[PDB]
Amino acid sequence: KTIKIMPVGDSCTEGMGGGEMGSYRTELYRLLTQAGLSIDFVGSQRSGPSSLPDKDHEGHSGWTIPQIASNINNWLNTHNPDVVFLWIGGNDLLLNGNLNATGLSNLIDQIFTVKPNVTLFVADYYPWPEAIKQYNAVIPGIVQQKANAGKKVYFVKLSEIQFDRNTDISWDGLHLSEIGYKKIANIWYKYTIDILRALAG
Amino acid sequence: KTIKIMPVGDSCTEGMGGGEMGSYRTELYRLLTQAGLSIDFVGSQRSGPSSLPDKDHEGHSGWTIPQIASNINNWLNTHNPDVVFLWIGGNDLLLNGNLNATGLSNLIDQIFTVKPNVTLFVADYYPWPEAIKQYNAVIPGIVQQKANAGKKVYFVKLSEIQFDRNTDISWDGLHLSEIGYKKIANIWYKYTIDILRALAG
Ligand SMILES: [Ca+2]
Ligand SMILES: [Ca+2]
Repeated sequence: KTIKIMPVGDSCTEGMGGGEMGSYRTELYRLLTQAGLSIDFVGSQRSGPSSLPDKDHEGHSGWTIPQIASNINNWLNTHNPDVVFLWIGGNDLLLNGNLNATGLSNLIDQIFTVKPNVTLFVADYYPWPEAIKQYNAVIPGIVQQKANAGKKVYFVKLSEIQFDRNTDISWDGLHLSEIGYKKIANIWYKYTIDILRALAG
Repeated sequence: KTIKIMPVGDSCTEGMGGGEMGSYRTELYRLLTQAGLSIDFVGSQRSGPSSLPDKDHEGHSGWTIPQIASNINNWLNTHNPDVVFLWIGGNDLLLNGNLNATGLSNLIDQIFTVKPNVTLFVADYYPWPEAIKQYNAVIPGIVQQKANAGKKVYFVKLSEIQFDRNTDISWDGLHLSEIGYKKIANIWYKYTIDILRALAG
């Protein structure tokens, strides 16, 4: 079965930094395809290097949780994904001075309200800037609460990256380099492959 | 008549910096629509803020003249634009150490070979980094040579921007801010509106 996956997020999903606006999608598409899966990335945005065959996504540079929440019902209905890769909330902290634990929790609930049968992955951030660790701390507990209730939501610990600022951060000093995005892609793979293979089988 | 316009370029067209990957397209779409024109931006990329109704383009962050040349025949045939807004070559200088006057000249010729009836606008750059001025210098003469021969190619002097590094450059120190992109949009408008109104009428 072809699996429709909607990458939803901020500039880390749209792909600012290195990698020609492919984010982790370039390498992850490779890994999932090599694993024998048929993947359709879905979303209305389109960006990436020439090498990425499927450049569709819902990554929006600059966006916060409530901005995603304001539009995601439409995106879900338009694209009807089987799986959502959600990576969001850094801008709530860094742009809005909000640790938005409640917003994230509510957004997860909202996604399942609109698409009850979807499988949802929720990521934390690589540890840069240092301040983001404060937000990373709250995410595993939020996800675990929903999972314990029977929701198909799973945590992707991107913060387990073997982080090296001299290789993994782009020329802009904030966003990931191509190498950093490859490391991130490998962590998505680690945390998603077994569930994806089950959905495909 | 609806005018199909294909924005072709590098990160300055894709929209790195400020403005949520809308580049000059956000403000220029407004200005052209306010002027009474029906504009369809065309291209396979899609990015921009929620406010931009038409987010299609062929801006590719990181790309050089030969990379554009390698693919533009396909883009032209796929999208069949009436007008091309070409803004390219900064990366040839800054990434490849090539002042690519010959590449630009050949790319202009190539565009008309594939689409003889197209109208082409060719831009120089805002003067940042300082080094880009060396490339800006060569562009007007290349365009004028082709125009004198009867080609529908026109120079857009983006370098006439009233440049203020404290307002016009984004947090990354290289790409334009939202304000900078608005200034650029106004210069595109200045140099294109009369020709566009004629094409529409
Ligand atoms: Ca797709
Ligand atoms: Ca369009």
